Amino acid sequence: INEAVRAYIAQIEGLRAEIGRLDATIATLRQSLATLKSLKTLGEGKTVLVPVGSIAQVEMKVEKMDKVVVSVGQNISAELEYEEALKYIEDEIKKLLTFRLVLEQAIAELYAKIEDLIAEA
Amino acid sequence: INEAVRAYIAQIEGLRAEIGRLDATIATLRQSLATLKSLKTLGEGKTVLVPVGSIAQVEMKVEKMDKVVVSVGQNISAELEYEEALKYIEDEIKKLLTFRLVLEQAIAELYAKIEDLIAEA
Amino acid sequence: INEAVRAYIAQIEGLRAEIGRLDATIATLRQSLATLKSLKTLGEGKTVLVPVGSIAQVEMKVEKMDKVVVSVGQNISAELEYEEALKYIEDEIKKLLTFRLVLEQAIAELYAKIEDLIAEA
Amino acid sequence: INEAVRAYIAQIEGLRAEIGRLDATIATLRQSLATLKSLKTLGEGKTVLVPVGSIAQVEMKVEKMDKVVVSVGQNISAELEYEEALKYIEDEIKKLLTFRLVLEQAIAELYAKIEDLIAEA
Amino acid sequence: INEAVRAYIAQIEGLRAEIGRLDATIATLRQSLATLKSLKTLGEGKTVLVPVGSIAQVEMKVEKMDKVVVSVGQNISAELEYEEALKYIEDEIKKLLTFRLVLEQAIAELYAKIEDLIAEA
Amino acid sequence: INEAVRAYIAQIEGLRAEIGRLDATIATLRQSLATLKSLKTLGEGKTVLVPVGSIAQVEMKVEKMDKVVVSVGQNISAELEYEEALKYIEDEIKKLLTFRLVLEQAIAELYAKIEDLIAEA
Amino acid sequence: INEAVRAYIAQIEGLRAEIGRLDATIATLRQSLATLKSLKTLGEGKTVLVPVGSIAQVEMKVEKMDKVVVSVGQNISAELEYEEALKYIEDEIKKLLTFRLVLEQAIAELYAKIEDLIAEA
Amino acid sequence: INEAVRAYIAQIEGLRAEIGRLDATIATLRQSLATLKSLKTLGEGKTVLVPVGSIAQVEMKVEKMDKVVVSVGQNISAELEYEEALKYIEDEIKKLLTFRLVLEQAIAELYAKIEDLIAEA
Amino acid sequence: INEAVRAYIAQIEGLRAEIGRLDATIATLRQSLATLKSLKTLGEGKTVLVPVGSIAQVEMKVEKMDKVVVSVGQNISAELEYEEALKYIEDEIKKLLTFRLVLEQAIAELYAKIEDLIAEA
Amino acid sequence: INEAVRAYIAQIEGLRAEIGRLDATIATLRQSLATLKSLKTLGEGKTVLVPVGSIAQVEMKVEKMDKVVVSVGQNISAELEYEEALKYIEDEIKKLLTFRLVLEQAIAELYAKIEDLIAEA
Amino acid sequence: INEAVRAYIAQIEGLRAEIGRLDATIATLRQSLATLKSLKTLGEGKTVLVPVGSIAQVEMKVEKMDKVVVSVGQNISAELEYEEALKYIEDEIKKLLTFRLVLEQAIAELYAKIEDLIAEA
Amino acid sequence: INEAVRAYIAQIEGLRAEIGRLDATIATLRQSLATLKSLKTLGEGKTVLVPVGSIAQVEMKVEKMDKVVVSVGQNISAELEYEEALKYIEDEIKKLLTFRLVLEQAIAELYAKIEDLIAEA
Amino acid sequence: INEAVRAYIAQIEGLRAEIGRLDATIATLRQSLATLKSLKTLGEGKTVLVPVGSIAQVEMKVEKMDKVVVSVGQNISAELEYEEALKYIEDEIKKLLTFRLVLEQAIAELYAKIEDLIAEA
Amino acid sequence: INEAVRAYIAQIEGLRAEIGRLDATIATLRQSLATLKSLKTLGEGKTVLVPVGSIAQVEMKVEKMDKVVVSVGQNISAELEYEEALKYIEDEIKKLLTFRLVLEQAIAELYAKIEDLIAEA
Repeated sequence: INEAVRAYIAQIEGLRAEIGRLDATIATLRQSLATLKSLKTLGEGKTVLVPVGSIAQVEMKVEKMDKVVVSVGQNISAELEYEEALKYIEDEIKKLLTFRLVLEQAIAELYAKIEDLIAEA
Repeated sequence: INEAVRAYIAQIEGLRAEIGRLDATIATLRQSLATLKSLKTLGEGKTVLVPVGSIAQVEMKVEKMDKVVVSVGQNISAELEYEEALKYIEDEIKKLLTFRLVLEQAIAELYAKIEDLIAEA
Repeated sequence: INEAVRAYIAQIEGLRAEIGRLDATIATLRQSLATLKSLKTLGEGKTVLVPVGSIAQVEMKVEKMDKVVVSVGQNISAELEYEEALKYIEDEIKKLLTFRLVLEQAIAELYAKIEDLIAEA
Repeated sequence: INEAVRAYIAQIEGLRAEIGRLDATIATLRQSLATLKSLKTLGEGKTVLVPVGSIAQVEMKVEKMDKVVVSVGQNISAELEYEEALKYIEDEIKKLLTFRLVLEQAIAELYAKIEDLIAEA
Repeated sequence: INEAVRAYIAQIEGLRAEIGRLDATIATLRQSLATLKSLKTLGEGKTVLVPVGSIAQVEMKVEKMDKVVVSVGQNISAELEYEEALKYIEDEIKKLLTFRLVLEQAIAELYAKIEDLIAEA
Repeated sequence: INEAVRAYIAQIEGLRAEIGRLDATIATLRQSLATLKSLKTLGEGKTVLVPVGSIAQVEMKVEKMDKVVVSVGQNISAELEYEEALKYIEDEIKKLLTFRLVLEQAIAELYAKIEDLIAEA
Repeated sequence: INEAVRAYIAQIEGLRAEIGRLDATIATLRQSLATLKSLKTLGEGKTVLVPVGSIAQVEMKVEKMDKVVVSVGQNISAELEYEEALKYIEDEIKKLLTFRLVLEQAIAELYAKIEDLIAEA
Repeated sequence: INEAVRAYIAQIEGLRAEIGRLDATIATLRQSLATLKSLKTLGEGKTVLVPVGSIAQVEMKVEKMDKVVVSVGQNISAELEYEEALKYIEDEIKKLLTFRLVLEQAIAELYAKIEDLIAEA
Repeated sequence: INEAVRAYIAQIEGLRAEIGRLDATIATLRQSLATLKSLKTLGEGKTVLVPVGSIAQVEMKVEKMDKVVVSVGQNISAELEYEEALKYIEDEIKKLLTFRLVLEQAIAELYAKIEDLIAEA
Repeated sequence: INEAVRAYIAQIEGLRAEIGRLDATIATLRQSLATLKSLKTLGEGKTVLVPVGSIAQVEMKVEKMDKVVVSVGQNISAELEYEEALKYIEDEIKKLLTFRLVLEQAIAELYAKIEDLIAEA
Repeated sequence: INEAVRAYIAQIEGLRAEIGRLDATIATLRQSLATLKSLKTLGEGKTVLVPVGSIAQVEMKVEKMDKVVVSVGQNISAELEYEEALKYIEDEIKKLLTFRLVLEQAIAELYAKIEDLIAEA
Repeated sequence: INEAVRAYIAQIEGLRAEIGRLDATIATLRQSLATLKSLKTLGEGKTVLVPVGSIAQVEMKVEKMDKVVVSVGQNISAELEYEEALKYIEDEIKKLLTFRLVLEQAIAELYAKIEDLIAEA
Repeated sequence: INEAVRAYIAQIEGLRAEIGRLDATIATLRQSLATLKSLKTLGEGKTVLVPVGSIAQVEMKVEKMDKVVVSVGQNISAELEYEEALKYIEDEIKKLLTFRLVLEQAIAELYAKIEDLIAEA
Repeated sequence: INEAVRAYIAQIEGLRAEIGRLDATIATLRQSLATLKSLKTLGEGKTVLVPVGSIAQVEMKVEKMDKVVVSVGQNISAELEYEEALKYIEDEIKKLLTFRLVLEQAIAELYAKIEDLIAEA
């Protein structure tokens, strides 16, 4: 009664939090998009500091503007074209947008169930 | 009464999760610590594939085996000696362990408050 | 008596840790499932780096887009349809979600028992 | 009184569990060691079923008898000779053994402090 | 009916987002806490890169270890003791914790109103 | 439819908010642009109050009017000539304006879709 | 027809811009609210720098913890109790919130008009 | 054909609004500058009401007729001579006048492009 | 011919400036609206500082909470009911909104005539 | 050739408009001067209608013959002697007239530049 | 030679001043227009204060919403219908706008003569 | 030499024009004074048209022979005794005559400065 | 005496290792439990790879959806129902939980004896 | 002195336990391999009593008399000939026996070190 509606509210909140995390992930992917574009603007041999995880940054030059390895998923690095792999990243972004739309549909379904429980008089 | 002990248990679990995140951060710092040491095992000029943030990796070489930049806090860069700044990271880890002990004392305090509300009977 | 209350606390803590491990397992299975999907985005013959457990990665090529072996559990293997295996993974994920709901019910039951012990005055 | 001694006991327990995790990690490294050796026993082109992380497996042929990527640490995979980098893994194992000896010395120091507190009477 | 409950749910979501923003602000204050502590660990004269807003960083040294200017609110260049002003920052954090408790009470009030509207049958 | 038109309105408002955040970022970059130019107006050895991130400020001196570090993207430090990297920031702003024009074209596309749905009589 | 839809678009956009301006105004009022509270945290006699509009800040001691002048509106001032006038600020904030609710009602009315025009077929 | 014409018109309008905002900023600088000079006409220790952001005003006194803070930019307030900061603000005003001349040249270039479209016949 | 189109552009700019002045007048009327509201919130007898137009303010109290004089226009005074005359102020604001719509129509007419002169060739 | 002459004419016209605005401001100051004079001719308690900004007027009694507040500039207030601050307003008028004479000298120098452009034949 | 230049300057100045006076006249006629329209919104019998030249106002009511005096040239009025004569006043405003455009053409001719005298050399 | 003489001439002519405008204002107040006398000659309900600014005139009737409002200055009105305020405006005219005599003294002083320049031989 | 303390510590560590082994046994029972459950989900006839104990696997098909053989140990089993033997496994798991609680009691007893030996002063 | 000798003895005991674990592994391989031989003695279609880890056994017909899946190491599978994988496991056993002989050499070398410590008299 009250309990199922509160459960639906907690479900909607978890969906909202996962949508926010997903959008932060998409924004991180677009940051990596801009980063790879910025690398392609830069030329070879230029002194570059790159992080070591934490706030230490070690120094490198540039030598690898041809095309870049990337994970297919979770474990991988295969040297694909940065254009092609970057398009694949955008395809992943579009998949996550579709997933976000499915989650929004789930939010609408939960609100519809709460509406039905209200309409049960 | 019920509410006070409920808030006590909620604070205990919140501090527990914060201690877990703290120790995960400590383990991350120690992974970066060993990563810097493994950088010191290598030599200059060696071709190394390193990530771009997200899961693509680009190619670097070594030229910075003397001293590495790091933040004072949150914003900063400071080219300090890897030994002294490394020990400074270790000291930060020690201070986080001290703060963890303080939080464990606070959990003992909340349990003592629960014991006091018991002893009111 | 009060050590039994602390035992209830430790039970709720261990159930919360089980919730965290279970949710991490579910998220790991979803990451591996999206990894399988990302494999299905690729085609045969394409060179792919894959790890050996530890951080050495050997190079493979794809010839396994037909249908994929998977365990029943802990010892097993059986070649099934990747869509059917997708369904099987999603089903076991939903089973673990239901199990997590049962765990949260047990946590609420333990809190209700603590509240009854408070109400024993 | 009882407090610092019990704290020393808890420290000894945590160090014992960390030594166990360390040796389990070393055993995992040796499993990967023997796995890479058994890969070197095989020749190129051999049809081999390999996992996807989680419990599904995919099929590959062999093309990795020259040199394998390996981490500096936590983010990295640098293409090195399997021989020298594998000996470097063994050297890191020896470093972990040295650290294990230091931890066992620390445990002996903790019991020495306990028995000093005994001898204070 | 459906409308007032939907409005209450939108209110609870806006409160949740504002609590998340407030807690991110508190975390930023604790980052500033750690930053000031890290500054006080540093000594005068040592070269330091500080950001310029955007990702450029310009170079300085330390001469500000006596006591630090801060804002009273929104406008102010008030020079206070870094200890005393840092205690004032912690006092602000405690005020925001109290404010978060008031907001959580408001969330419980909105849930109680939804419960009442359900109980009107 | 009605739902498609409301989805169009939501997408147009999301693009409008993206345009607002984008132009705010552009204005922030131009503020940092003028800030770097104002640093170039000053001389070396000059005592200046500089922030600590949050609202406290510390005291700097000037020694580094030659050329300033900057990120390539998202993680980087790279000491480039302030004029050349400054023009690079300007070109990034130009690309953001181009992307803004693309988003304006997309708003015109959604408006044309609304026009088509009207034209379906 | 198309014109009426475009006019509804421009109206909903202008109302959304009014919502944004009103929310920025309310946020500015709450910043001034916390600023007044922060002034009440201090004491008389303390040396304080305060701005002159632009970035110049001149120095003062405190003598305004008794009761403060505040505008009636647009041209006015009158010395009132900081508590009661602070409450009055909160009351005008709530009136603007009610006004914003009326604005969102008008937006929903405009979308209802859009849906009516679609249902005219 | 006429899209670029309306784009020219919109750019001229945006530059006109930019000139308006810029001259309003310059006039604001002059108002605060004359306010500072009016403070310099006054002597120390004089009781003065000054605002809190919002239109409440707190009471101050004068002791700061020696040298006043000023920004490098966007984050800064460095205590400099009011005469030299005066002249610096005047120089920045002259820079904004030069930029205004450049914008008016750009408007003339847009009408020259209109003349080009005329001459295409 | 081309002079006429340039004159049309100057007319559109003068109309835009008149729209800006008109909206400033409307905002002035809304500030006077809120000021009269704030007057009606205050009671009789309370000492209130009101300006002399320019820089100085003089002191008054409230005794006019019944019905308020206002001009018909430019010369007039007529004591009418503050709510009814305030509604009349809102009515004149609506008249200015209608006039603003007429001006927007005229700008569309001028751009249409420009594009017709284009379409002549 | 023609352009600098036309720009000088435009600058002379803009300075002439500034002269007109300045003298209108000075005349407004003298109107406020005579207004405060006529207030000082009156006595306390006198029933007086005074405006609300816009054309409506509200009723006041007089209690402000002691001495009158005055702003420093754009934000400020301070109670000064009405005679002394009124003399200060007169001094500000003298400053504005001095600045007007400086502008007239500048216009004469602009025509001298025009005469130089003539004399370059 | 230079006398023609000074004559052109004084003519452009006097024409600019008469343009400003004519625009003030047009704005005055529009204010009286809005005043008469506001009288038309009022009804007969309503008590109305009207000025006596100087800023005393005397009281009347409305009886004259049917016909109003007007004069054609420069001397003496006579009474016709209010709204047709109001249209006649608006047409006189349009003819003054035409005359103003003739004066603007004359100013352009004066600068053309300036350019001709420059082009003589 | 003759420069300051011509400046004296310009000053004297500006003061003469201001004396002329002052005497025009005096005659204006006297004609309004005689208009008030004409109001006192008439009786109630009499209908003679009144100027409404422009050539348009509306019809009054008389009900305001008790005592009449009058401005204090620039924004004001207040119902005073028409005879008392009549004498007061007359005394303001007398003070304007006094200031006119002061200006005539200043012109005599300027001619005395001219005589000093004669006497500098 | 202190040998006995070290013996107590070794006993506590052996009990902890036994708890770890027993909990690993329980987790093994749960993994094989859910494995047999997922075997019960699968149907007959499906080709299934199953191990030989050690490294290699052999291929089977399902015909065992009736019920399950089991023994206490090692000589002569008996086929009982899979749900009934499932409950039997769960009962033995509960027995191991009880035994684990007994071991935890024994660890508390050993620490209590250590604390008593400390308390023998 | 004798302590490092006792440490050598503990090392020899750990090596002896490793020898025992290694021989247990080799015996396990031989037992599973003889179980594979017993499988090869059977034929297809025969129901087979197979241990399934825990005390549950299932039944199976044979279809796996062609070539057998087997891991490379820890993760892998490879359908190879049972004679070929037989010889493969045999050669791995030979490698383990070789490593055992190396460990026996290490034990003899440690005893030789202890003999050297005897010889240091």
